[PDB]
Amino acid sequence: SGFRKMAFPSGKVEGCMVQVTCGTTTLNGLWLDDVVYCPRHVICTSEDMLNPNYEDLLIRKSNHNFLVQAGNVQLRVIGHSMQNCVLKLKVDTANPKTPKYKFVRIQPGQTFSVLACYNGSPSGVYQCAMRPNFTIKGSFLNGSCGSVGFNIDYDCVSFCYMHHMELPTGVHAGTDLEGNFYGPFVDRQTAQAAGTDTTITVNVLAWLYAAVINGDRWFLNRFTTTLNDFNLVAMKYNYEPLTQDHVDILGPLSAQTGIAVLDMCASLKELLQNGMNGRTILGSALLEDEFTPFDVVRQCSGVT
Amino acid sequence: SGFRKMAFPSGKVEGCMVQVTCGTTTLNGLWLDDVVYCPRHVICTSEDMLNPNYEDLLIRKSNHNFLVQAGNVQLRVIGHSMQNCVLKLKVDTANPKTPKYKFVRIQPGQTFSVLACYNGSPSGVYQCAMRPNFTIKGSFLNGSCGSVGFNIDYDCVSFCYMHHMELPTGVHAGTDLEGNFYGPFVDRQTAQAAGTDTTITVNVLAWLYAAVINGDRWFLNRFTTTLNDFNLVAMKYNYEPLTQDHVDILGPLSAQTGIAVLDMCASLKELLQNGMNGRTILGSALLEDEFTPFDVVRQCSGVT
Repeated sequence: SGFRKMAFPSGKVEGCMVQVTCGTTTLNGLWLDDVVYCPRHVICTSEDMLNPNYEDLLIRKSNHNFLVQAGNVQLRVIGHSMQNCVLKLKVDTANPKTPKYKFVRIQPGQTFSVLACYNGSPSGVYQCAMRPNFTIKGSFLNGSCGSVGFNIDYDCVSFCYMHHMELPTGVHAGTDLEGNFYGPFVDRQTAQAAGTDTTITVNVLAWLYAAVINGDRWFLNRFTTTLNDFNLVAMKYNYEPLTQDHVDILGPLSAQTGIAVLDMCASLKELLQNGMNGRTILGSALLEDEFTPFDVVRQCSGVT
Repeated sequence: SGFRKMAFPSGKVEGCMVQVTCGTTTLNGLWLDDVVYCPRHVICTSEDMLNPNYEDLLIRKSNHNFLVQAGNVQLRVIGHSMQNCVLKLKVDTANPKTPKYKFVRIQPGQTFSVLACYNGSPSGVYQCAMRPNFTIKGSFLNGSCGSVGFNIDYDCVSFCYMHHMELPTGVHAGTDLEGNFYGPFVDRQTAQAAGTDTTITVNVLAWLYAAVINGDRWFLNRFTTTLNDFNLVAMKYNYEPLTQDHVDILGPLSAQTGIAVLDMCASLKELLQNGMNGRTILGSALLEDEFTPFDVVRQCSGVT
C-alpha cells in the first residue's frame, strides 16, 4: 500500500534525447528514427521573438545551420521542415534506440511524465497533469525546451508534450508532437497568462477511491447526494462541475470498492463544506487532483 | 522556474533489475557485475516467517533452488551467500549494462529516488525521503521487494535502499545494499511500527529558499529570531530542533538569496504560529520537507 505521485520509468525516452543548436540558442530535441523534433523557436535569436516571421527565418537557414549532438557524436542534418510550432530535422542516422511510439494529443485532466533535460541530457523525471487552463505545473529552466512528456503502454511510448515556454505565474505551456499548442498559447511575446486553475473533480474522486483502497475510510458516510446537489457545492471551492461522463469513468473504481460514485460525491461534498480537520487522507492534508482513474488502478493493481 | 518533487532518470537502474524466484516466492533482484542482490526473505515460505532461522533455511538450499530471469533469459546461479538481510547470488554472466556504482548508507532527512518494480520489470519512479523514524513513504505492493532506492552523481549510481517490508500505517522499511536495515526494523513478524514522524526542519527551510528563488517572497519579514527562540516554537508543531549543523548546510542557499538563515527561521516561526492564510508557497498550501538543501540547488541551478 501507500500512494505516491509516480512517473513512468524514463529509460526508453532517455535514449531519444539529443542536443540541438542553432546560432546561440541551445535546447533539446527528440530523436526518433531519422528525424529530430524540437521547438521551432530554436531558429530565433534573442531579438527575433518581437515579431517573428518563422517562415522567413527558416527560409534563410540551411541544413548546416542546425547542429545536433547525441552524446559525444555530431549527427549530420540532411533536411529540415516545419510543422506548426515544431521543427523536424532529418538526420543521416536512425536512432538505434528508437522505441515503439505514438504521437498523441491528450485532454485536460489527463496526466503524463516529464523528462526534464538540459544540453540534450536527462536531468529529472516528474508527473504532471494537463490543467483545465491548458498549462502544466512543471519545473523548467533555460535550456529545457524540447523536453517531452509521455505515457507508456507496455513497450509503446505515447509522446504527448514538448516544452516551449513559461508563463508569468511559473507554470508552463507547450505543444503536442505535431507542434500544436495546448490551449490558446503561442510561441510569441504577447501578454499571455494562465487563467484560473480549476480543480479536476473526477481526479479528486479517483484519489478518494485510492484512499479507500489503502484503508482510509473515515470520510465515508451512509448518506448519498445528487449530481445536481453536488455540483451546487462544486461551483464554490472552484471545482469542475461533475458530468455524467466523469461519473462513467469512475465506474470501475466504484465497483472495486463497493462505494457508489454519488456516495463518494457526498463524502467529497462534506469535505469541501466542513474542511479537513487538520486531517490526513493518504497522508496529505490537501485533496490531490493529479491522478486519473486509470492512474489509480495502475498504481494499486496494474503495476503488479 | 517552478519546483516539483523530481526523481533521477531511471534508465541506468532499469538495466539492473532482474526477477528472483525461490519456491513460490517471486520478487526483484539487483544485477551488478556477476552478482544479484535481493532480500533474504525470498527463501521463506508463507509460514517460515514465524520464527525464521535464516541460517538453517539457507543451508538447506542449493544454487538450483534460485531462479533468476533477466527479461526473457534465465541466468544460471553458480553461488550464493548471505550478508545481513540481503542474499547475494553469483551468476555466470556479468550484467553488460552494469553502471558505475557505489553502495551508500544515507542519514535521516536525506532523499533518494525509488524505482518500483514487479516481476523484475520497472513500473514507476518517485522521490522519497528517509524519515526521522527511519521509514519511507513509499508505494509498494506484493512482489515489489528488491526494488531499490538510489541517487545519481554524474554517471555514478549510489544505491542506498532495498525494499523489504510494509508497516501497519502504510509506510515502508528496508536495508542498505549491505543488508543492514534502516532503523530498528527487522525481517521478522514482530510488533514493529513507525514512530512519530517529525518534520525535517532543515528541509522545510531549504524549500522556503526554493520559494524565494522562484519569486515567492511574501512570507519574508525584516525581524530576525534566535536559534533558541525558534526551537521553542519548533518543539510544538512537531519540528526537529534546528542544530548548528543544520544552519551550516543552509549556508549556500542563504548566500545565494541574501536571506540570513535566522531570518528564514523567523519567517518559518511566523508561518507555524499564525498558519498559512489558505495561502500557497510554490503552489502548495502545506510546507514541504522532502527536499534537501542539495536538492534545491540541483533543481534550481545544477540541472542546467
